[PDB]
Amino acid sequence: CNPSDMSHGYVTVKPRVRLHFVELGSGPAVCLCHGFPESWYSWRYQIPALAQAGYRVLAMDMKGYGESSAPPEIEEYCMEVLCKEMVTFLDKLGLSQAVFIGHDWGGMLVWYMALFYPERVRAVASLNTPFIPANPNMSPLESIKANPVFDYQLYFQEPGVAEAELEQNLSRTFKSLFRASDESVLSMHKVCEAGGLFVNSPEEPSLSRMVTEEEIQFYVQQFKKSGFRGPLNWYRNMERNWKWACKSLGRKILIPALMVTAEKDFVLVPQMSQHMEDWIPHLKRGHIEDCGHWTQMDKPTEVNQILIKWLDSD
Amino acid sequence: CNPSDMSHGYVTVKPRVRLHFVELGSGPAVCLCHGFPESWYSWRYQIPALAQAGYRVLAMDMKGYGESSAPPEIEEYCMEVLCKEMVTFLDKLGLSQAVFIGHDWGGMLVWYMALFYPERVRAVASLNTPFIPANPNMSPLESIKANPVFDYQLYFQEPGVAEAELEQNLSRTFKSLFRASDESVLSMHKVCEAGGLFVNSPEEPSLSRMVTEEEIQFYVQQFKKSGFRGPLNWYRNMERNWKWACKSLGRKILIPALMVTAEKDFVLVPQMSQHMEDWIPHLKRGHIEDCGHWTQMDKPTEVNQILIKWLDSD
Ligand SMILES: N#Cc1ccc(C(=O)N[C@H]2C[C@@H]2c2ccccc2)cc1
Ligand SMILES: N#Cc1ccc(C(=O)N[C@H]2C[C@@H]2c2ccccc2)cc1
Repeated sequence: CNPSDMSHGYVTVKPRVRLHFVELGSGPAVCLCHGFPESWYSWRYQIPALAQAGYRVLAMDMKGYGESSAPPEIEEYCMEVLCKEMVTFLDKLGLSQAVFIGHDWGGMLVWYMALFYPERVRAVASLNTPFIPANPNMSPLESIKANPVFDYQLYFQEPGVAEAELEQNLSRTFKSLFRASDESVLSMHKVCEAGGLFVNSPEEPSLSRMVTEEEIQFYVQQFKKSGFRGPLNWYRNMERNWKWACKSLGRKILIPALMVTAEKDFVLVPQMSQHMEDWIPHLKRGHIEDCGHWTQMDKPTEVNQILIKWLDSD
Repeated sequence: CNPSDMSHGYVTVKPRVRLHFVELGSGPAVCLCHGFPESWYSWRYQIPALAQAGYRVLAMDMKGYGESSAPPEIEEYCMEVLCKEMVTFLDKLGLSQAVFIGHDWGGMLVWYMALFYPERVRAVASLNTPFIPANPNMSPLESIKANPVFDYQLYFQEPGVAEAELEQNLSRTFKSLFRASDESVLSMHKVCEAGGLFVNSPEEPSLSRMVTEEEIQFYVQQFKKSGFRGPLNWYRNMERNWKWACKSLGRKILIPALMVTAEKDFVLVPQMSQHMEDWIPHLKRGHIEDCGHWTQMDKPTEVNQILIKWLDSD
């Protein structure tokens, strides 16, 4: 995928903040929302496929990333603020609605969009990220003690720490992260007592089967502008996000919905989604075998097929 | 229009040539192409109305203007090059077809788009500018010599001359130009003899009833970036344009088409369009009474009515 061959759009959603996106195709608007720590470019395989399938694709740089604004303040990346900005995005583009498709943190965003702004969301799809109604009893910090696979999230809390490690060597960062599950050089059991995320992983990791050197270098260039502060801030609003989700928990998602699970995502595990039909009875599903966290990159053909089928039906 | 309330798009059509556009709405793509010496902003009254009517509007800064590239070479602004660029624009955006609507020089462009690239043009509409097939006998230079109302065109030929006069005082330039026909302060009949287009006209023109100070100052700010060289270059390719037009070999335009005439446009007079049905069988027509050259600004309600009716039927 060549960026200069793409149409680049820019929408100021408030004085300090503009969102960049890439746009391809004609037809119903489909807004793609990437996760951490990614880019509009993580959708490179879906963009032309969806456009060819008859859709107008808007692939975002989410707030904090690429050519979009990345203010430093933690509170600029709470879900409530992020969602209101996506609604302003649609307004300024003159879109009454769009289909929203998200992955990872972008998947959490699209569920909140469907929940609090159903009038603006035609249909909702998430890759890897389940939708669980807020639990009125437990805080999100309490859920890390119950579920220890999210211990790296505690490491991500302290401003400056994860940033310094992830920005030290961008090429090594992206090569370490973007790998098939069987190629993985990272463990999520205890990270901050271990000293850091990369402490015991190769200084010059090999290039994963999933990615070329050229694709890795694109991410490198992108993260040179703002680095990891904005992206990491997405993790630093757990209590605010929890309190906002609580303001909804009575109401239901009534729009068409798709939950796509990845067999080998060891952080956002397929089973984390098991009882979603209890609160979304009309929920459709996709499941991808031999697929790690980096779904769109790991199994693009399978992602394309699942999304196009669902888009063309419900 | 508030420009910062708009989505701004950018497409690289050649390594060093970028086209800027404003985008609003969902539905079939409608590409608006302004004239001399104007802006995407000349479509300000049409953009929201067309979007509200169910269309996805892409209002261009044409090559040489605003935030689009403005290379200095005369040859970069021949109709053949400008048209091929607009096809590349469509390619990069992933648009198989768009409706093209032009005014003035943008009107000439959309006629050539419909003529040489009908497969990319869903339907074509021109404000003021007729389509008359190239005459293989008479040169464009000989035709300017016949009708004395195009003397300003000769004055526009030598590079540097008209630029220095139009750039001298941008505010006076736009206030002198953008006026209703009954308000006009300019000698279009004879310009080159006098030594100036504004030589006789008021040093401090009043504000036409058509425009506010705020609107005039927008054009002033746009023309600060690249000035008048690019815009004037559109006029400096008469022989090349004629040679390209002859390559059509008397082929017809077979797609849906609309010709809108303006009663009080004294440069692009309604009679200049009178025999157009002979080379465009199906041609539909609109006509606006009490309308001077600056059609979109002069009679925006009538323009909107005419265009929406035509779009919805054809
Ligand atoms: N709701 C929700 C939600 C969304 C996203 C994540 C998340 O953390 N994603 C993982 C892949 C990224 C990661 C982890 C560790 C190092 C580098 C990247 C956790 C919870
Ligand atoms: N085909 C064709 C074609 C297109 C455009 C024109 C043209 O000249 N437009 C006029 C309005 C602009 C103008 C003229 C003089 C001073 C300032 C602006 C003439 C022929």
